[PDB]
Amino acid sequence: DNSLIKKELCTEGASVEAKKVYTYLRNCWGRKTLSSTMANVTWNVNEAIWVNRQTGKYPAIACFDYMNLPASPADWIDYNKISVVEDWWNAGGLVAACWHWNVPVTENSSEYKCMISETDFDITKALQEGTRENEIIKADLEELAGYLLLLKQKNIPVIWRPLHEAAGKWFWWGKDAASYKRLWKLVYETFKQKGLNNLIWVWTSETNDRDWYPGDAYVDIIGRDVYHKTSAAGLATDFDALKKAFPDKLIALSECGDVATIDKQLAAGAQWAWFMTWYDYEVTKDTTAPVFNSGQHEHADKAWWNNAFGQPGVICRSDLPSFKL
Ligand SMILES: [Ca+2]
Ligand SMILES: [Cl-]
Repeated sequence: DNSLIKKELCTEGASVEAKKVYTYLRNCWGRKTLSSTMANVTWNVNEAIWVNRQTGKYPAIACFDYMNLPASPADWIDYNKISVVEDWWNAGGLVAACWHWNVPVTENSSEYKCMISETDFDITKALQEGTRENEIIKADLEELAGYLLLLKQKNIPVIWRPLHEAAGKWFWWGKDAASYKRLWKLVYETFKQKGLNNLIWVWTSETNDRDWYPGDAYVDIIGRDVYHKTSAAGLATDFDALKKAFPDKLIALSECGDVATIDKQLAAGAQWAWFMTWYDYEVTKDTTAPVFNSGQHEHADKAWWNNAFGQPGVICRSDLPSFKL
């Protein structure tokens, strides 16, 4: 059943909690699919709260985004304030994080973006020791490693998914496979130097992009991000292709929106390790606003989520075992 999936994380001496989380996911492979929601933008669990108000159940995994490194610390975003992550973990939920790596729109700008169409930041220069771009990404990694170390010191592991969708060539890190792989290894080695042993590394594949794969030494789980795909058969075809490319690794639907209901996906063979719905900015940015209660959602509405939780294979937060002690 799951004998092909690797038993060990790529990180030597990974934390007890990271190993427990990974081992649980490995045990679920082919049998269960975890539910997950994205934060509203970055640093909250507003979509998890929204899902509970629609269904009575919470998602198993809450994901956060370190996108706003340039502004942190600020009145409105401070990644040193880890209570929102701590509180989720202590309520028994799993913690995930991604990272829209925002860089100056142009040299000396005060605007920060991540799409190639919105920044001229050049990864090839960022990898050359001593350049302006290199100093920028080193300082970002130092700041980010410090924020992640706050979670490590609280014994909170993170299902960590940086540098995603590289081969789509729409983010500044998607210029070319060779420089992309060098950047992934720099992030990994920088974090290793900082002592971050609480991370499970998720590499997001666009399918048929093996030239972009950073390597077994730097990756634990494969992710796929899919929007606007309502053929469950097509979703299963993607799932199968990823399983074939990476037969030793769990495969997750790490982002989705406007996709076939989970019952159809599962019946077609798309047996993802988890699915994470993207956020609807206007609906969940304010949990006190009337729109919070309506049930409509750009990515997965009330009916979609009640369908998902109606399926035997789908895990909610209260289904999870304990990952602490
Ligand atoms: Ca900062
Ligand atoms: Cl629950």
